[PDB]
Amino acid sequence: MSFKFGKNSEKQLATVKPELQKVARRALELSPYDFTIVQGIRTVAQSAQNIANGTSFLKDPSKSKHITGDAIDFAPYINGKIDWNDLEAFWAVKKAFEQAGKELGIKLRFGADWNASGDYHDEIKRGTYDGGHVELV
Ligand SMILES: [Ca+2]
Ligand SMILES: [Zn+2]
Repeated sequence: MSFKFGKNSEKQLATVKPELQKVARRALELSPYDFTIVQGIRTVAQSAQNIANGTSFLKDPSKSKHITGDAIDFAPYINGKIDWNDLEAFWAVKKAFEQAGKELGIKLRFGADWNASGDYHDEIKRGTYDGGHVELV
């Protein structure tokens, strides 16, 4: 008796090899509100074609770029459709992720609060939540 992400949306988080796939899916299993992933991490199929030379521009960076395999941009979905009006609805969906890592035992962090994101009250008007970017520990 739980929601689920679309075929194109689920494939985004389902393409991740990290534990993120857990907090992502498990979220809907431990979250009051509904939500779906839109942006997903890339793979060699994207990095290789991009450069194609052993990427000699890096040595051991962080998970900043989605090419690292850790990162997902979701959005607050309501009534089976994206919702940018229900502000509070985003609150319950925010902890939805950090709430999963608790039972999973893993740690993860996402960006979508004035704390650093700069804002999370009117940013939704952008149509992309100007955030909702999570990342596994
Ligand atoms: Ca933030
Ligand atoms: Zn992003």
